[PDB]
Amino acid sequence: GSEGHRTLASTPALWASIPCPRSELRLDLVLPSGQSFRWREQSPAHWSGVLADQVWTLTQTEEQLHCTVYRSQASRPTPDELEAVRKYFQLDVTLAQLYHHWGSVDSHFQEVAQKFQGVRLLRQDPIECLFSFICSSNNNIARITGMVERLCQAFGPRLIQLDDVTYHGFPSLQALAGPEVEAHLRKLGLGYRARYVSASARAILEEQGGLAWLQQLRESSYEEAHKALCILPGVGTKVADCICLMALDKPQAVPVNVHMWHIAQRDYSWHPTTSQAKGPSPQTNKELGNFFRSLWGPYAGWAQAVLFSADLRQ
DNA sequence: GGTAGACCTGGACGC
DNA sequence: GCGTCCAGGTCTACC
Ligand SMILES: [Ca+2]
Repeated sequence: GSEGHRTLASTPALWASIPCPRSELRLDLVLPSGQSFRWREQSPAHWSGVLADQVWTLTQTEEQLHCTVYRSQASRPTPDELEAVRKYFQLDVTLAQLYHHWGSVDSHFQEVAQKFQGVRLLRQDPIECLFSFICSSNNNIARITGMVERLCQAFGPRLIQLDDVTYHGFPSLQALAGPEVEAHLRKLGLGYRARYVSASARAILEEQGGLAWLQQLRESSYEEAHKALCILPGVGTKVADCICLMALDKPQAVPVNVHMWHIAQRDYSWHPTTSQAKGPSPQTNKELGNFFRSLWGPYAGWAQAVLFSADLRQ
């Protein structure tokens, strides 16, 4: 009863709600779609993970987003804790307004948006987001979710244990940068990315200013940021893009990869024009990103999230 | 300045 | 049941 993961039904007094219609958010369409790989649907409709150094369980009803946090006596979340949630989901941004705009300038989006409401963007933590997507290159969401889990168990701060699951906070830069980490990561199966993680942790700390440098980009231009990030080992244009979009507040950043090419080609009959190649190339990718930008606007990145999400559901 | 592979890993085809 | 193909790409020789 008081043990294991909570459920709205079983521990009523331990939950608190945030006004939020499904139309403005769909947990099942956001949390497992590859923005963040730290959420797991332990119970049906209930998602658990680490949000702001604490473990939470989220679930929703037609017009409410019910929350519950595990920290010392169990109690409903506090208004300030609850704000951590609203901030993480950027609830101030009205998906309805965005969806409307995109829908009016793109008949196709209109078409797709009907069956996929509530796809918004999470505003993630720089570090967690940087190393997660570093693990994402040339890989699939299932493996990624796995690696990121082991990485946190191995180098993350132990939070709490629910049932047979022990939650860890995301590793710090110091930890990731530690002696012999690459070896360890390699045993955890991070593949050739083991080195990217280690190399980047050190690069950030031992030659870029450390955590502050990174957090500084959140105020720099998408241009600056994307530029700055590519410096890092394992970080290219696409990865630098996912990070700008989901952690650095650059909503026009449009991650381009095979997924987007399939979307572009199949639903827009898109082709590179001012580019040499016919297929994916650094020059063609940039073009595609620009295409989607001029199509959707300042929040092109968010619109991208909507389709990319629906492309995983194909 | 732009290309063509090589690449950890492991579930998904297809022979 | 065994070799391709592919997944939230990046990095590196090479013409
Ligand atoms: Ca590939």
